[PDB]
Amino acid sequence: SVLLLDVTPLSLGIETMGGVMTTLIAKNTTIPTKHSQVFSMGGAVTIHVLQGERKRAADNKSLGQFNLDGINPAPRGMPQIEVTFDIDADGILHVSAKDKNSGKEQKITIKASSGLNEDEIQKMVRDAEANAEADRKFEELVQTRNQGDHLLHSTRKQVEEAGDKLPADDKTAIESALTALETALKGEDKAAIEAKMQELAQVSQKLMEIAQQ
Repeated sequence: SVLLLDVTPLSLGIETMGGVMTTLIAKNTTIPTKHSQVFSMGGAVTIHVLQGERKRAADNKSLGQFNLDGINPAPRGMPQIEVTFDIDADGILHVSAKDKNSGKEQKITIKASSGLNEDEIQKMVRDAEANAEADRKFEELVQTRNQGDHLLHSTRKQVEEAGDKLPADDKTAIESALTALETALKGEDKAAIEAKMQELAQVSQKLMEIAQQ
């Protein structure tokens, strides 16, 4: 037999740190559907809803945005922002974000008029194909930078919490390694960032022990 199915024409997701589009609902997903993912917080909780197949947020269609105000980082630095995308039978997309630490929640109903039209959808698919390698390289460097940035700031935090408990020779080694990582993060060499991350870890075993205590 033959039939008409209702599926999403393009991936749907949110902007994440570094200007990346992170997908919540894959392209060509059957509706109604419902997907959620928990995110770590990195400053202001802004939920910027995106439609498209590109890895750069700026290259996708903005469907709307909202803030989740007055949120404090969860204990032990655990991921706390639960984002839910729900598409009903009528094809209406609803996006919500909840702070699992306070219970604070905000939601938006996306307007159909915010989405790309048929011709724009075809162009989007073509543009994603034509720039697949560049998009991958972009995302991979952002991912690596976000990892290294997190290690950089986390380690600096542990150094302060350790205080005089951290021996002078360890402190000197860690400080030098932090500077090397910071420098690598400003560059575009992913392997160099990974190397400097590992070198910092290697001089952090006493730091790890103190934090564990």
